[PDB]
Amino acid sequence: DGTILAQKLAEEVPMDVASYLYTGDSHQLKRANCSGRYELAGLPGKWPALASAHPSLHRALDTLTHATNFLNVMLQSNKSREQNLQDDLDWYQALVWSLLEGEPSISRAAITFSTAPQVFLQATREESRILLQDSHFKWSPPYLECENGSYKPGWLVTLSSAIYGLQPEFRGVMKVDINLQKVDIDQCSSDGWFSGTHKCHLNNSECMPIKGLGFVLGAYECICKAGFYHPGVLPVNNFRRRGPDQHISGSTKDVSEEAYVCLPCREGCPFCADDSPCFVQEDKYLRLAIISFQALCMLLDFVSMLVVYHFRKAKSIRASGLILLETILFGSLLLYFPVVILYFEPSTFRCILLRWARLLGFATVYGTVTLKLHRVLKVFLSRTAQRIPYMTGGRVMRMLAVILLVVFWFLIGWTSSVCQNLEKQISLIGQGKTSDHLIFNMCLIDRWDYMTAVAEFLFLLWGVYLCYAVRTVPSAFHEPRYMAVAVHNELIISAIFHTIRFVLASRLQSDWMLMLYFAHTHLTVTVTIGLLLIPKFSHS
Amino acid sequence: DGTILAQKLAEEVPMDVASYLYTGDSHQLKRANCSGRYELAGLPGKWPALASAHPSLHRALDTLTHATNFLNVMLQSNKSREQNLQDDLDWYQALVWSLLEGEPSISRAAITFSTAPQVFLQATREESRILLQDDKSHFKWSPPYLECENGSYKPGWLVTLSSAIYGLPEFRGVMKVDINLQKVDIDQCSSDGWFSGTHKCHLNNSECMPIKGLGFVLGAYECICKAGFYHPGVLPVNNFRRRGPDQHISGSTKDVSEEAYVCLPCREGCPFCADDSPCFVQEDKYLRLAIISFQALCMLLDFVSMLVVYHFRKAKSIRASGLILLETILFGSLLLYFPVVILYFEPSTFRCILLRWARLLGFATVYGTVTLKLHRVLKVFLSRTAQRIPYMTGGRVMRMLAVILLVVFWFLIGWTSSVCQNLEKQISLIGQGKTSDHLIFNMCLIDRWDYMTAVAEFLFLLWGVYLCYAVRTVPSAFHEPRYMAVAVHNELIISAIFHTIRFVLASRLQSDWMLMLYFAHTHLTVTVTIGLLLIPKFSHS
Ligand SMILES: CCCCCCCC/C=C/CCCCCCCC(=O)OC[C@H](COP(=O)(O)OCCN)OC(=O)CCCCCCC/C=C/CCCCCCCC
Ligand SMILES: CC(C)CCC[C@@H](C)[C@@H]1CC[C@H]2[C@@H]3CC=C4C[C@@H](O)CC[C@]4(C)[C@H]3CC[C@@]21C
Ligand SMILES: CC(C)CCC[C@@H](C)[C@H]1CC[C@H]2[C@@H]3CC=C4C[C@@H](O)CC[C@]4(C)[C@H]3CC[C@]12C
Ligand SMILES: CC(C)CCC[C@@H](C)[C@H]1CC[C@H]2[C@@H]3CC=C4C[C@@H](O)CC[C@]4(C)[C@H]3CC[C@]12C
Ligand SMILES: CC(C)CCC[C@@H](C)[C@H]1CC[C@H]2[C@@H]3CC=C4C[C@@H](O)CC[C@]4(C)[C@H]3CC[C@]12C
Ligand SMILES: CC(C)CCC[C@@H](C)[C@H]1CC[C@H]2[C@@H]3CC=C4C[C@@H](O)CC[C@]4(C)[C@H]3CC[C@]12C
Ligand SMILES: CC(C)CCC[C@@H](C)[C@H]1CC[C@H]2[C@@H]3CC=C4C[C@@H](O)CC[C@]4(C)[C@H]3CC[C@]12C
Ligand SMILES: CC(C)CCC[C@@H](C)[C@H]1CC[C@H]2[C@@H]3CC=C4C[C@@H](O)CC[C@]4(C)[C@H]3CC[C@]12C
Ligand SMILES: CC(C)CCC[C@@H](C)[C@H]1CC[C@H]2[C@@H]3CC=C4C[C@@H](O)CC[C@]4(C)[C@H]3CC[C@]12C
Ligand SMILES: CC(C)CCC[C@@H](C)[C@H]1CC[C@H]2[C@@H]3CC=C4C[C@@H](O)CC[C@]4(C)[C@H]3CC[C@]12C
Ligand SMILES: CC(C)CCC[C@@H](C)[C@H]1CC[C@H]2[C@@H]3CC=C4C[C@@H](O)CC[C@]4(C)[C@H]3CC[C@]12C
Ligand SMILES: CC(C)CCC[C@@H](C)[C@H]1CC[C@H]2[C@@H]3CC=C4C[C@@H](O)CC[C@]4(C)[C@H]3CC[C@]12C
Ligand SMILES: CC(C)CCC[C@@H](C)[C@H]1CC[C@H]2[C@@H]3CC=C4C[C@@H](O)CC[C@]4(C)[C@H]3CC[C@]12C
Ligand SMILES: CC(C)CCC[C@@H](C)[C@H]1CC[C@H]2[C@@H]3CC=C4C[C@@H](O)CC[C@]4(C)[C@H]3CC[C@]12C
Ligand SMILES: CC(C)CCC[C@@H](C)[C@H]1CC[C@H]2[C@@H]3CC=C4C[C@@H](O)CC[C@]4(C)[C@H]3CC[C@]12C
Ligand SMILES: CC(C)CCC[C@@H](C)[C@H]1CC[C@H]2[C@@H]3CC=C4C[C@@H](O)CC[C@]4(C)[C@H]3CC[C@]12C
Ligand SMILES: CC(C)CCC[C@@H](C)[C@H]1CC[C@H]2[C@@H]3CC=C4C[C@@H](O)CC[C@]4(C)[C@H]3CC[C@]12C
Ligand SMILES: CC(C)CCC[C@@H](C)[C@H]1CC[C@H]2[C@H]3CC=C4C[C@@H](O)CC[C@]4(C)[C@H]3CC[C@]12C
Ligand SMILES: CC(C)CCC[C@@H](C)[C@H]1CC[C@H]2[C@H]3CC=C4C[C@@H](O)CC[C@]4(C)[C@H]3CC[C@]12C
Repeated sequence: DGTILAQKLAEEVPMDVASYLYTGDSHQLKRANCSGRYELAGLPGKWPALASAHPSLHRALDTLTHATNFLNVMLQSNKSREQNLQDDLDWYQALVWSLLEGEPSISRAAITFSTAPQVFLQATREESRILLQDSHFKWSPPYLECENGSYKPGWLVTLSSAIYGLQPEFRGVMKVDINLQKVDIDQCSSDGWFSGTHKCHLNNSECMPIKGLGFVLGAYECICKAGFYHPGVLPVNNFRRRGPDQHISGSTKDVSEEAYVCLPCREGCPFCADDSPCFVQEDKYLRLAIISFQALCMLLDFVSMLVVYHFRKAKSIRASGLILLETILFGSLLLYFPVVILYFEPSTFRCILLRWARLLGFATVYGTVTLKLHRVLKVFLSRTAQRIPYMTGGRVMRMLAVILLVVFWFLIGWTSSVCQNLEKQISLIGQGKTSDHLIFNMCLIDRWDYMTAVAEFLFLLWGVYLCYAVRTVPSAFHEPRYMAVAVHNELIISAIFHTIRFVLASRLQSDWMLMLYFAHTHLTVTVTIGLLLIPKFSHS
Repeated sequence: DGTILAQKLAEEVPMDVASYLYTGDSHQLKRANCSGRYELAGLPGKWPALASAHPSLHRALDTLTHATNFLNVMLQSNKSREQNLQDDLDWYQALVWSLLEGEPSISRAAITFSTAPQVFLQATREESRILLQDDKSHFKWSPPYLECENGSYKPGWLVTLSSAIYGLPEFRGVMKVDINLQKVDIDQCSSDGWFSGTHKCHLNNSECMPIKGLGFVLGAYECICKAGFYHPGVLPVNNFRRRGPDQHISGSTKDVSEEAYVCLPCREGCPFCADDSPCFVQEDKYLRLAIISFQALCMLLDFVSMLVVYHFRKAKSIRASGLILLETILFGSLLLYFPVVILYFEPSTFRCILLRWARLLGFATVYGTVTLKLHRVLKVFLSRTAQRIPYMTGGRVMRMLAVILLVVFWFLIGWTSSVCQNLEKQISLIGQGKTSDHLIFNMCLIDRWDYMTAVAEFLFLLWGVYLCYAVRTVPSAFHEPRYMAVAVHNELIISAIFHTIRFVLASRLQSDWMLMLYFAHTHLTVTVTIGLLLIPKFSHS
């Protein structure tokens, strides 16, 4: 409301808004009336003595105070004839002369002393003569000399006092014309004189709510109407920075007197450009040819669960067993959620579940392959001695529950110990640095990933020794020959992947960490269920 | 040097020091030729430029200067000679009346007007009657003035602001204005502004600030210096020094009030005040040694028992139990006797980590082969019922413990490397807590993995409990699997009770009550375990 009142008053007084914008103005054109009786004056009503426009105003009021006090003293003096003789009238000239020779900026001052006017006046400071014509420190609005045309003066005020006489009041006043030209024109904020507390072009109405900490003022807000002087305060035009966000500085359009959008240069970073900087564009033509192929090989794996169920009466599946063949086949679905979870975005619950699907999908697929490969050695070796008929799931799914109890215990402890530092430090989401000064959101390794990448390497060495003990064991379907490739293959292309994933942990873009999780799970997982399932229906 | 200057001049101007600290000393003050003539206030400056003595000092000067400028007009006025008429004199009287009424603070103000002295003096503010009795410029200054007469009287200090009149060779006169400062505070006595500007603060600052870091000896008033003028709302904060925990704390020990000294006290290890006791828990060394003198005796007996068992290696009782399998239990139990020797020692960062390497490696060694020995007898009994006999002594049971040991080592290596990686962010190991009496003692904290490595023991001992249940009718000649039955349940119960007591009452137990717990727990489960698997071997053949 305060800003718009000045806008209306600009056209409420013609040919004066140019005088506000340019302090010269009258130097170029001068043909008008005695304009400028009062414009905005004191937007908060009026300032008695406040707003501290320099110390000139206060000291002028003070000198007027203890200069009219002088006449207020020679009021109750007895036997005061006051003949107004030649010497007596020269008494009154001295005070008016002294009223000018103690202040930096001051203009004509006059006294009525109506007993017969006996009005005395003087000219401006340091150059004034004498000319005779023929309450409680009231104030006056800005002014401009009415004489003829407009001239330079610059809205001089007419602060005046009153004189009371004894016998009512004297019908006399004391005029002081303060020169207000070379005076700082407020600061367009921080409530003072004629620019009251907002009084500019949209500090916060356009650029502040969206752009936190706008700082549109600096030292002079929206630099406003002005017109008095150009002091050393350095009017800060378009000082709003506010860092980034929707509203930046405003160096796009709407600049000079008419100044408004200041809304641009906002994309992810404290910069000013298009969406070239950080938050690199995620290619959508490559992320839709992977998740759509990761879910076509996932539903082609759930369909294969029904097929073996329908073929459970065959001579090739009865030997392996229906319960030890779908434990492998169901645990390979948990190995297909390195990519569906890494695709969306890094998060806290979305990065804890990454470790719950890799450690439980490994103890189920490769934790029972080495158990039915351990059976083959122990059955032949001990039946060469004769007895101990071994059994199917119930003595091998009972030895697997122990493996799934040590790994299920670690996950509970690790999850509980990782959702505790969140009150102090969150390491589940980090940031990276590229060559071209670009940053992406990833998951940070917490030194519990180099040790669960050795437990997978030490557990697969037990399946390597068993592949040598069954090297000369006759078999009907050569199954121990396909369970030996699937262990020597998982062992090799999983140590290489972890080494690449650990060394190049911060130099891999988020779009390049799903072309490595997609070439891993399709060279170790898809060739494991392609070796344990294909030589069961055909090629018997 | 500045602080000492006040005490040095205290004797240079006697009878006035009591008038400084006690502004009311004037009324008894009776005689003396006069009173104060001068104070050496030149240490900060000749007189304070931009003085902090209100705006009264800077605004009372305006009344005199703008009256001198009024008088600085007719010095050159034509025909302004006259003969000092009665009307001319009344205007000058009006001048001085205006000067007196221009400021409440301004006292008697006088003008000379030497042509005939024509010197005028009036009474004080708000009550003033006129009285008539018979170079350098630019507003010179004067030192504080004490009215002479007899004694010192109430008004006290009066600054005599003076100027000069240059009439057309000067005028041989001065403008006299006296300002009263009995309502003016003496700066702060520690900023830079009146008699004690950043000085005259005896027995403070360097006394308690370098050793007592962040001394804050001021607060809001350091060393209330002169007084004598007034006691405004500044509220002189004498002895306001706190300094937090420094070698010199506050200073409320001795040498209080005026004569100040001895500000050094209440400092040992803690931000408290009194003696060393409040932040030092009791440490009964006669009890803390009565535990090690007993707990270290059991270690020597355990080690001697190893040689004793080795000597009787051909005994019928030990041949049927396994010499290689019996030494491992003793060695593991020896390794379970280091949660107390490490605890007794004050909690370091190397020692508070080794406390978990000895408990975990000593549990999987003692209660990791009792269960295997109990399992092998069940396997032998089941197999021998119908046709082959398939287990043997150390070598088939001894190398089945290697898997458990490997898992334990893997977990220990994983945890050790993950706890000495957070030290860059948080030690999270050496914490502290109170005993409900604001007496704190350092100890170790819980890493939240200790909660998990206490159900693992509980879940592992359930296998041994089931094995104990399975074997209850097998013929045993030496009752070997009957003594191991009690040794599993006893530990399973007391270890769980001790663990839950330690976890619940974790931050409310003193250091000496933690030793009494770690020592009582290790003698009801560990000493009894080797009291059942060892004693019925040499005796009761
Ligand atoms: C809190 C402290 C308490 C200590 C408790 C720790 C318990 C940890 C281990 C739990 C029990 C694990 C199995 C132990 C039971 C008995 C061992 C055993 O006999 O297995 C030997 C078994 C064959 O036995 P046989 O009698 O010949 O065959 C009979 C078949 N009918 O052979 C093996 O299992 C060899 C084991 C090597 C496997 C590879 C392990 C390599 C290291 C991995 C460490 C990882 C630990 C877990 C971390 C998981 C991280 C996700
Ligand atoms: C999901 C988690 C919490 C529960 C796991 C507990 C149960 C389901 C575990 C996991 C797999 C289970 C086995 C799966 C299949 C069989 C074959 C059946 O002929 C007898 C029971 C038996 C041998 C189960 C015994 C219990 C078992 C070992
Ligand atoms: C992932 C971890 C925690 C648990 C693993 C779950 C496993 C053990 C469960 C999940 C689904 C289960 C299968 C569900 C249905 C059938 C058909 C039935 O005629 C034989 C058992 C069989 C084939 C189950 C075997 C065990 C099984 C594969
Ligand atoms: C793949 C299947 C078998 C996984 C089994 C479900 C697991 C992953 C679920 C069960 C309970 C879950 C947790 C429950 C609560 C929290 C606290 C929250 O502030 C962060 C996530 C976190 C820590 C969850 C992580 C995922 C979680 C551990
Ligand atoms: C995945 C985790 C949480 C489950 C762990 C629990 C497993 C190991 C438990 C639950 C129920 C248990 C079975 C319950 C009953 C019997 C019959 C008896 O002959 C003892 C062994 C046997 C066959 C147990 C073997 C272990 C067992 C399968
Ligand atoms: C297969 C599923 C059902 C079993 C998994 C159960 C485990 C993962 C659950 C059971 C209770 C859970 C805890 C319950 C409460 C809290 C407090 C919270 O501030 C942080 C997570 C934490 C510490 C949870 C961590 C995960 C947790 C330990
Ligand atoms: C061989 C199989 C068991 C895989 C085991 C994983 C090993 C090789 C991994 C786990 C943690 C890895 C290290 C993690 C971080 C760094 C710092 C980097 O500036 C150089 C490589 C180096 C030093 C890695 C080397 C490879 C490493 C030691
Ligand atoms: C890191 C150091 C201390 C451990 C080195 C040996 C560790 C890694 C263990 C883990 C599993 C172990 C293998 C697991 C299984 C067997 C079965 C047995 O038929 C002979 C030993 C053999 C073939 C092991 C030899 C070494 C081995 C790989
Ligand atoms: C391209 C590679 C790196 C991806 C992984 C596939 C590897 C592990 C698989 C795919 C096909 C497999 C081969 C298929 C058939 C045979 C014939 C058999 O008598 C010996 C093993 C051998 C020779 C296999 C070795 C392993 C093998 C080469
Ligand atoms: C798609 C990417 C991940 C590669 C996957 C290739 C897999 C599915 C293919 C490539 C070569 C294939 C093998 C080639 C030869 C034979 C012999 C024949 O008796 C059928 C099974 C077997 C053993 C095949 C199993 C499946 C196999 C391993
Ligand atoms: C791995 C750590 C924590 C514990 C393992 C220590 C065990 C396995 C070692 C330590 C000292 C060893 C004993 C030292 C000396 C002898 C005497 C010899 O005539 C028979 C073997 C026997 C009795 C050893 C058996 C194994 C033993 C008990
Ligand atoms: C020395 C310490 C620090 C390392 C860990 C100790 C382990 C690895 C050692 C200590 C005693 C060793 C056993 C001592 C003797 C035998 C008998 C026979 O069956 C060969 C292996 C076997 C069973 C050893 C296996 C490894 C073993 C268990
Ligand atoms: C064999 C089983 C029990 C565990 C083996 C652990 C030993 C051999 C090795 C394997 C991987 C290794 C870690 C790999 C990477 C790092 C990060 C480096 O900045 C400090 C050392 C540290 C933390 C290594 C410590 C030693 C370590 C844990
Ligand atoms: C039984 C043997 C194999 C285990 C020996 C333990 C060794 C390998 C482990 C235990 C504690 C470990 C240290 C723990 C903490 C740190 C600080 C880290 O900033 C650098 C690595 C460093 C210095 C680790 C180095 C490896 C370390 C010394
Ligand atoms: C309060 C706490 C400490 C009680 C201690 C438990 C004691 C009293 C209990 C727990 C398990 C018990 C044993 C369990 C099984 C057997 C086998 C049986 O054929 C004779 C008794 C015997 C040997 C029991 C003796 C008493 C026993 C040792
Ligand atoms: C019997 C076995 C489980 C012994 C180990 C006890 C573990 C598993 C559990 C059982 C009950 C648990 C306590 C139950 C309640 C509380 C109060 C809470 O404000 C802090 C944790 C604390 C103190 C728990 C700490 C862990 C605790 C002691
Ligand atoms: C010192 C405190 C903790 C008390 C514990 C002392 C232990 C060592 C004592 C208390 C009771 C004792 C048992 C009491 C009776 C017998 C029966 C005897 O035929 C063989 C020894 C045996 C089995 C003792 C072994 C040692 C024993 C367990
Ligand atoms: C990772 C790169 C090198 C490709 C992976 C190829 C590896 C894993 C494959 C290719 C050929 C494979 C076979 C080579 C030799 C034999 C002997 C044969 O009687 C059974 C299969 C077995 C034991 C395979 C082991 C794994 C093997 C070496
Ligand atoms: C940390 C310690 C245990 C490391 C010692 C390394 C070597 C000596 C140990 C560690 C693990 C051990 C075992 C690995 C695998 C098996 C198969 C198991 O059915 C009987 C013991 C046996 C045959 C052990 C052989 C020796 C072994 C490889």
